Amino acid sequence: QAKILEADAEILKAYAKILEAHAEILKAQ
Amino acid sequence: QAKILEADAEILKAYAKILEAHAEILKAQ
Amino acid sequence: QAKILEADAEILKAYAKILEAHAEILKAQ
Amino acid sequence: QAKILEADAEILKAYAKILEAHAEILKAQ
Amino acid sequence: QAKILEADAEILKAYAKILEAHAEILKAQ
Amino acid sequence: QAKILEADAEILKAYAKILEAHAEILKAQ
Amino acid sequence: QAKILEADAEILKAYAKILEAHAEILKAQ
Amino acid sequence: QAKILEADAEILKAYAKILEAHAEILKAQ
Amino acid sequence: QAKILEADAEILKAYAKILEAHAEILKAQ
Amino acid sequence: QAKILEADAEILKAYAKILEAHAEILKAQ
Amino acid sequence: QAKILEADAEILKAYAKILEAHAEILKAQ
Amino acid sequence: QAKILEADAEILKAYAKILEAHAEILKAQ
Amino acid sequence: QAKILEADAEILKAYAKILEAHAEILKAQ
Amino acid sequence: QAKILEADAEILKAYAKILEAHAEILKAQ
Amino acid sequence: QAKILEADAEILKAYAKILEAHAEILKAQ
Amino acid sequence: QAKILEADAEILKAYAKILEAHAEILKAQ
Amino acid sequence: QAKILEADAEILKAYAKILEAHAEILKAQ
Amino acid sequence: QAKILEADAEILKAYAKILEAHAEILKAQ
Amino acid sequence: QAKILEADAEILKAYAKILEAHAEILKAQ
Amino acid sequence: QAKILEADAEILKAYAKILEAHAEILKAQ
Amino acid sequence: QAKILEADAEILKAYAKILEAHAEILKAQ
Amino acid sequence: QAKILEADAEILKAYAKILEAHAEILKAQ
Amino acid sequence: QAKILEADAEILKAYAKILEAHAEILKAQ
Amino acid sequence: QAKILEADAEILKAYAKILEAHAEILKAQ
Amino acid sequence: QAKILEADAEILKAYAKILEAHAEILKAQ
Amino acid sequence: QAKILEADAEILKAYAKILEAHAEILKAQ
Amino acid sequence: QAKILEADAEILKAYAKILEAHAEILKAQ
Amino acid sequence: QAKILEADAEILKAYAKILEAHAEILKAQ
Amino acid sequence: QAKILEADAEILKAYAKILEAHAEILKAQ
Amino acid sequence: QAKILEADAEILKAYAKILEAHAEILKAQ
Amino acid sequence: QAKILEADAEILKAYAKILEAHAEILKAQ
Amino acid sequence: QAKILEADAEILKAYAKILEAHAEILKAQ
Amino acid sequence: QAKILEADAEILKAYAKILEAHAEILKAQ
Amino acid sequence: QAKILEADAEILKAYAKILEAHAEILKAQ
Amino acid sequence: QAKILEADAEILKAYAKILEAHAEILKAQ
Amino acid sequence: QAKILEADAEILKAYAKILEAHAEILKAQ
Amino acid sequence: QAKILEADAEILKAYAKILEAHAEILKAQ
Amino acid sequence: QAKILEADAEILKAYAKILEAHAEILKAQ
Amino acid sequence: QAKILEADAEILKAYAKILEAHAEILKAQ
Amino acid sequence: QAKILEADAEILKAYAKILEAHAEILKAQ
Amino acid sequence: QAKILEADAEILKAYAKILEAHAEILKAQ
Amino acid sequence: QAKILEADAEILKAYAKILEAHAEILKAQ
Amino acid sequence: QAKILEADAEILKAYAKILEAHAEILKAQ
Amino acid sequence: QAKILEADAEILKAYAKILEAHAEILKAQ
Amino acid sequence: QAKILEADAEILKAYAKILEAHAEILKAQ
Amino acid sequence: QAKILEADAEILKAYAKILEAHAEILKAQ
Amino acid sequence: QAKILEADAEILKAYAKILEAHAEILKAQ
Amino acid sequence: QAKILEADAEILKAYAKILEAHAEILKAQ
Amino acid sequence: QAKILEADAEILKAYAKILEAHAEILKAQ
Amino acid sequence: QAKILEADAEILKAYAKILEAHAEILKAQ
Amino acid sequence: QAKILEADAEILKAYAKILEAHAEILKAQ
Amino acid sequence: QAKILEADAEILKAYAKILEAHAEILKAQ
Amino acid sequence: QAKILEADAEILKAYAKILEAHAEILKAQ
Amino acid sequence: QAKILEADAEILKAYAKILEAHAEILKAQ
Amino acid sequence: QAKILEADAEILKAYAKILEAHAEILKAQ
Repeated sequence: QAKILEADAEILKAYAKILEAHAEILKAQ
Repeated sequence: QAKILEADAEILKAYAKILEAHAEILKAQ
Repeated sequence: QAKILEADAEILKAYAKILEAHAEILKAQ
Repeated sequence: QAKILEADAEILKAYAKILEAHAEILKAQ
Repeated sequence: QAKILEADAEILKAYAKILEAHAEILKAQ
Repeated sequence: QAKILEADAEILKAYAKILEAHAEILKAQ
Repeated sequence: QAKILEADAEILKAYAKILEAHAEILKAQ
Repeated sequence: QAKILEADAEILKAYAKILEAHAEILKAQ
Repeated sequence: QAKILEADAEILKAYAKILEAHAEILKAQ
Repeated sequence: QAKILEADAEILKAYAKILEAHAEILKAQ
Repeated sequence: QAKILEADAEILKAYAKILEAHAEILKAQ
Repeated sequence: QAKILEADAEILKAYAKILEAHAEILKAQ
Repeated sequence: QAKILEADAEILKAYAKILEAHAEILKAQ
Repeated sequence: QAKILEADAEILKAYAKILEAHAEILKAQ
Repeated sequence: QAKILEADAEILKAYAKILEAHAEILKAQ
Repeated sequence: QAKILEADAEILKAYAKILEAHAEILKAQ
Repeated sequence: QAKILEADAEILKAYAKILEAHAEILKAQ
Repeated sequence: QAKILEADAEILKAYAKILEAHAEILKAQ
Repeated sequence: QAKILEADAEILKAYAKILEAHAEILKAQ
Repeated sequence: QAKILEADAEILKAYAKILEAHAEILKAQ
Repeated sequence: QAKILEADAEILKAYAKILEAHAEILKAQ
Repeated sequence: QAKILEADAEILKAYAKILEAHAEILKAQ
Repeated sequence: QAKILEADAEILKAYAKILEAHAEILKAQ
Repeated sequence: QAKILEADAEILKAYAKILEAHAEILKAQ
Repeated sequence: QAKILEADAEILKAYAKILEAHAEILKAQ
Repeated sequence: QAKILEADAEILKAYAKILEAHAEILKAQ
Repeated sequence: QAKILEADAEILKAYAKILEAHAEILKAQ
Repeated sequence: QAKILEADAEILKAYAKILEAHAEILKAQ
Repeated sequence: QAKILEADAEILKAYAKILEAHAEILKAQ
Repeated sequence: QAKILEADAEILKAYAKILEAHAEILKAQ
Repeated sequence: QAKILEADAEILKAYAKILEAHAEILKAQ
Repeated sequence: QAKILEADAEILKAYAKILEAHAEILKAQ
Repeated sequence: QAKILEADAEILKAYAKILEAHAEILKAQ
Repeated sequence: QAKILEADAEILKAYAKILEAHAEILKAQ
Repeated sequence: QAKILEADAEILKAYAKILEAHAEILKAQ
Repeated sequence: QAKILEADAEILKAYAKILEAHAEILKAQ
Repeated sequence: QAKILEADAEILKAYAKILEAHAEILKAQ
Repeated sequence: QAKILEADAEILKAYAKILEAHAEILKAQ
Repeated sequence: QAKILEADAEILKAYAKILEAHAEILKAQ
Repeated sequence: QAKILEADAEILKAYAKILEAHAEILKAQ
Repeated sequence: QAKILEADAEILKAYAKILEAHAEILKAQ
Repeated sequence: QAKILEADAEILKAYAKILEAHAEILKAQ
Repeated sequence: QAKILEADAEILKAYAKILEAHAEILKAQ
Repeated sequence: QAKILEADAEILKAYAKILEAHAEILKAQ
Repeated sequence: QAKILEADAEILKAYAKILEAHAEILKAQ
Repeated sequence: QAKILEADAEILKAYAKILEAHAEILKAQ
Repeated sequence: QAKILEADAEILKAYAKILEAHAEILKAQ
Repeated sequence: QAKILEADAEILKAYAKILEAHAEILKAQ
Repeated sequence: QAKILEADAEILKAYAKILEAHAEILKAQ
Repeated sequence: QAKILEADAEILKAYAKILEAHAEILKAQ
Repeated sequence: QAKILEADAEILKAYAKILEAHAEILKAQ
Repeated sequence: QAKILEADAEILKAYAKILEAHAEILKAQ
Repeated sequence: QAKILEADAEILKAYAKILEAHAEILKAQ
Repeated sequence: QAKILEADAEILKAYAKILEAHAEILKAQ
Repeated sequence: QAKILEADAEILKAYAKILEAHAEILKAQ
């Protein structure tokens, strides 16, 4: 079951990388 | 069982990285 | 089922790389 | 049993990182 | 079914590489 | 047995970091 | 079915290599 | 046996950090 | 049908190798 | 034997830090 | 029909190898 | 043997720091 | 032997700091 | 342990509600 | 654990709504 | 140790209630 | 899990709308 | 040692009660 | 999952429109 | 040495009682 | 999937138009 | 040296009694 | 798929035009 | 696919023209 | 409690500084 | 609570500095 | 709340520094 | 909210620095 | 929004540095 | 938006450094 | 657009370094 | 276009390094 | 085009290193 | 063309290394 | 032609290595 | 011709290695 | 002819290895 | 005979690793 | 004979590691 | 012969490490 | 011959380290 | 010849370290 | 020749360190 | 030539350090 | 808080009017 | 906050007018 | 914000006019 | 933003005129 | 932007004229 | 940009004239 | 670009003349 | 380009002359 | 290029003469 | 060298005697 | 050199005697 929660954390970490990239866009403007 | 709790900690750390990314957006604005 | 969620994370990570590339475009201008 | 208590400490440290990120949100505003 | 979503991730990663290449052109000019 | 008491100290240090984060929020308000 | 999408990804990766080569020409000048 | 007493000192130091954090709250209010 | 699109990717990769060869000429001059 | 007495000194020093933290609480009020 | 497009790709790859040999001749001068 | 007497001095200095902390409370009241 | 007498002086200086701490208590009252 | 995951679901639903309120208030702008 | 995935769906739908409102406000510009 | 995890569930539920009240007060604004 | 994939579809459709608005606004320039 | 963990549970439950009262008083605001 | 590939087609059509507008502006130059 | 740990348990229980009284008096406000 | 290949055709046609405009502007030089 | 540790236990028990009486007085307020 | 091959023909014709203009401008040199 | 072969003929004719101009400028040297 | 009365004295001293500044205005005319 | 009265005294001291500055204006003429 | 009143004092102190600057101008003339 | 008022104080402090610079000009003349 | 007002303060501080530089010119003459 | 105003402040700070450098020439003469 | 203004600031900072170097010559004479 | 202005800044920075080197010569004489 | 100006900067930086080397000779004499 | 100017910079950098070597000779003497 | 100038730079770099070696002799004596 | 000059550089680099070896002898003495 | 000069360089490099071996003897003694 | 003495050194080094492991045990307790 | 003396040094260094391990034993207690 | 004296130095250095380890034991007591 | 004297210096430096170790013993007692 | 005198200086520096160690012995007694 | 006189200075500096060490003995006695 | 005179100054400075060390002896007696 | 920023705008507009009057009166001189 | 930026524009325009008056009055000199 | 950049252009043009008048008056000298 | 770059051109042209007048006045000397 | 590079050409020509005047005035010496 | 390269040629010719005059004046010595 | 290489030849000829003057002046010594 | 190689020949001949004069002055020694 | 090889021959002959003079001066010793 | 190994045997025998005394004194405890 | 190794044997025998006397004293305790 541990890999399921690990994949959940990977999903949310990917979401965090999305928001960091969007931040880097908005900083670059 | 310790890997399950470690995965819980990774979930909440991912949530913290989400909130830090959102703060990075709002700081950049 | 964990590989399905891993593939979801790969999709969103690819999306993050898209926005990072768009950031690098707009920063290079 | 030490790894169980270490995982508990990791959980609460992640919670502290959540609250610090919320502080970053509120300070950035 | 995971190979289908993996192929989707490969498609979007290829599109990200397209945008990085276009960034390489625009940076090189 | 010393690692158990070390883990106890890590638990209480994590709790102290929670209260410091809460203080950082309340100072930032 | 997934091999078709893999071939699509190969097409777009080839396009990315085209644009990288064109960038290499333009950088070399 | 010295590591046991050292861990005891770490426990009480953690409690002192808790009380300093609570003081930091009550000063911040 | 996948071999057709694979051959298309081979065509465009050959064109990319042409452009890299032209780059190697222009760099060597 | 010296490390045992050093750990005793660390215990009482931690107790002193506890009382200084309590002093910080009572002073900040 | 895949062998026809494969032969086209081989023609263009041969042209690229011609161009790379011309590059090596020009570089060695 | 000098480290033993040094640790004795550390013990009594720790007791003095306890007593100064209690002094700091009683002054702060 | 000089470090032994130095440690003796450290012992008596620690006792003097105890007496100064008790003095600071009685002054603060 | 299921209460932890249910609380994680409540946290993420609250984050979704905050993002929806942010969405409608940027829609109003 | 399906509540976690449904909350992820709500989060991603909220991000889609934010991006749609951003699309409308860039259409207005 | 289950009391610790249940208290963690109570803590995260309280944080969810705080975030829900924050969502309502941003809905009112 | 189809809600997640439909949310991905909404995300990419919103990105397509943003790219179309960027396309027409570079057409206007 | 189990008394220490039970005291940790009591501490975290009290922190949860404080956070619940803070949630209620922010609900009243 | 056909919505995902349809959104990919919309993305690629948008990239085609951007490249066509870039072609028109380089025609004007 | 178990008396030290039992005294630590009594200290932490007293801190829990103080926190519970603080929770009650913030509930009364 | 015919929309994907049609968008690929549009992309390569746009690249052909860009290369034709580049050929014309090198003819002008 | 066990007298020293027993005296430490008596000290910490006295501090626990002081904190308990402080808890009762704050309960009375 | 014939649109893809026609676009390949357009790309190769554009490359031929670039090479012809390069041949003319080296004829002028 | 006759357009592809005709474009290959145009490419090779352009390479022949480039080699002819290079041979003429080597005759001039 | 002494810090409270000290703060009261600081308030009244600030008030005395206000009246001294008012005397400075009335003298300076 | 003492920091609140300290801040009140800081407000009044700032007001006294305003009146001293206005006095120094009026004296400076 | 103490930081709010501290910031108020900083506002009025900044106004006092403005007034002293105007004083120094008028004295300099 | 405190950072907003702090930024107001920074604005007016910058204004005071402007007037002191004008004073330094007028004194230097 | 605090970073916006901070940037305003940075603008006016840069203006003050311009005026101090002009002062240093006129003093140096 | 804050990066734009920060860049404006960098422009004016660069102007101030130009002016101080010109002052350095004029002082050195 | 921020990188363009940053590059402008870099241009004027380079000009400032030019005048500082010229001042360093004239001071060195 | 940002890299063009960046290269302009590098040109003028190189010129400043020339002048600093000439200063170092004239200082060393 | 940016690499051309970068090469110009490299030329002038090489000239600066020439003059710094001549400074090293003339200082060493 | 850029590699030619890069080679020019390499020539002058080698010349600077010659003069630095001559400086190292004359300094070592 | 670039490799010829690169070889010239290699010749002069070799001469610089000769002079550095001769310097290292004269330093070693 | 470039390989001839490269061989010349190899000759002079061999001479430099000779003098470095001679220096290593003279340093070793 | 380049291999002749390369063999000359190999001769002198072998001579350099002779002198380095002689250095190894003279250092080893 | 050197390998015999080397083996003696390996024997005593193994004994040292035994005692280090025993210290690692006793430290870990 | 050098390897014999080196082996003697290895023996005594192993003895030093024995005494350092015994120091680790005695320090750990 | 230099390796013999070097081995002698290694012997005496090993003896010094023995005495340093013995000092480390005697300090640790 | 310099390596012989260097080895002599290594011998005497090892002797100095012996005396420093014996000093560390005598200081540690 | 310089390395011989450098080795002489190393010999006498080693002798100075011997005398400093002897001094540290006689001071530590 | 400068390294010879530098080594002479190092010899006499080592002699000065000898005399300072002997002074440190005689001061320590 | 400057390094020769610098080495002369280093010789005489070393002589001055000799005389100051002899002063340390003669003062310490 | 918008009244504060509006009053800041009025202040800065008044400073602009004062600077315009100063510009006019220096135009009259 | 746009009034603040417009007031900054008025301020900088007034500074430009002052600099133009300084320019024409140095033109008159 | 275009008024800010336009005022920057006016400031830089005024500085250019000042430098032109300085160039004229140094031409007259 | 072309006004900014045009003002930069005017600034650098004015610096060129100043350097030309300096060149003329050093030609006259 | 060609005015910028033309001004760079004027700057470098002015530096060449200054260097030519320095050359002829060292020729006159 | 040919003016830049011609100015570089003028710079290097001026440096050549400076070095020739330096060669003549070292011929005179 | 041939002017650059010709100026390089002039520079290297000047360095040859400097080395020849150094050669004859060491011949005269 | 042959002027560069001829200048290299002049440089190497000058180095040969310097080495020959060094050989003569070592023959005289 | 034969001048380069002849200069290499002169360099190697000069090294032979230096080694012969070294052989004679070691024959004299 | 047999004296050295016999001294090693005496050293290890003394260590065995010390360990036997430690063994019997832990037997008595 | 046998005197050196014999002195090493005497040193190690003395260390063995010191360890034996230490063993006899630890036996007496």
